[PDB]
Amino acid sequence: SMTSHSWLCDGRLLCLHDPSNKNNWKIFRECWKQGQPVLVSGVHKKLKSELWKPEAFSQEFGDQDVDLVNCRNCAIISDVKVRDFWDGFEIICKRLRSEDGQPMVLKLKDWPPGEDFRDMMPTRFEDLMENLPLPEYTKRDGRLNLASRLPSYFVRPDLGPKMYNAYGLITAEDRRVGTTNLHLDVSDAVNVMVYVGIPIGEGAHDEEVLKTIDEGDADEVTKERIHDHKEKPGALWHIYAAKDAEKIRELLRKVGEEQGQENPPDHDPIHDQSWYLDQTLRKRLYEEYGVQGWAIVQFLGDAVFIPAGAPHQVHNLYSCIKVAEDFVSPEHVKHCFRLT
Ligand SMILES: [Cl-]
Ligand SMILES: [Cl-]
Ligand SMILES: [Cl-]
Ligand SMILES: [Cl-]
Ligand SMILES: [Mn+2]
Repeated sequence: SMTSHSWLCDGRLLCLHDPSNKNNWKIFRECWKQGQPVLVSGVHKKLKSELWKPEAFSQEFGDQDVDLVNCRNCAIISDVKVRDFWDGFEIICKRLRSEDGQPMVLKLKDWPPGEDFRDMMPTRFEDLMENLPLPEYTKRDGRLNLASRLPSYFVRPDLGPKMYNAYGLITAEDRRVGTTNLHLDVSDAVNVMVYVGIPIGEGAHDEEVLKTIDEGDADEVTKERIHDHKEKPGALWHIYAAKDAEKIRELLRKVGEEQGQENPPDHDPIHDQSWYLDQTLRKRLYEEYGVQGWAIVQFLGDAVFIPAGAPHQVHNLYSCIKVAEDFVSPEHVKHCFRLT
């Protein structure tokens, strides 16, 4: 049966099933006020699928100059063509190689650059913005988005959306690496998975993905979306409540010291965006500091809602295209205020 919603993370995460249900706000706002993330499924069924393919981005924009990041060692690959990234998105035989002769796991940095998405891709802009869930919160002029209504005493988000494009992590060693390291944002955000590319050449890579989800602490209902419904999993997230951010900073200062980093007692390991919490570190956070988070698998067409102030990290299972929009809900406006 069609149903309005269900629960993940053993009841701790709301999952809305109909992205355009006009009554979603009633269920959403109860969870959102408590500082929780929310998942909305099915957004891919609302979009023009031909606008979100890697081959179309390579054909239309392939001659632009860009920088990449090597996800395994954070090395910057400077001033290459964006087709050099797109043409290896799914075909492993076409990826840029490290010295060891292995194909690299790459992230496309700051593309489209700054606030230029709308100018560069006006048809993609319209398709996304007209189909975002919880539109009173998420549209630029929504009634419950305070972004355009606040004075300079508040940090306001840039004009969006922002595209996040990166290959999937592959090996057992890659299990400890982030696509996006642990960080927090002073605005709210909605992050939509618009394409998942499952490769070929080294295709048969299905089983290290299951051990990553299992060891990542994914709940039993989330494991059923793979095995029972054959949906395409894109990325494993860990999200922590904003109230737990200082306890996470205490753990990371202790670990940085144990690893011989030489840091002042007040430095901010979350703002530095230098850490990925692997299975060892997530268990230490729980046991030693009493902090529990949310382990979320984002499938094709899932929209993840990330509360302002909430520390979060992302680990791509397969090659992903994500598009995100920032907003300022009244529930979380305290996180962007510049005083006390
Ligand atoms: Cl809060
Ligand atoms: Cl476009
Ligand atoms: Cl709404
Ligand atoms: Cl990062
Ligand atoms: Mn973020």
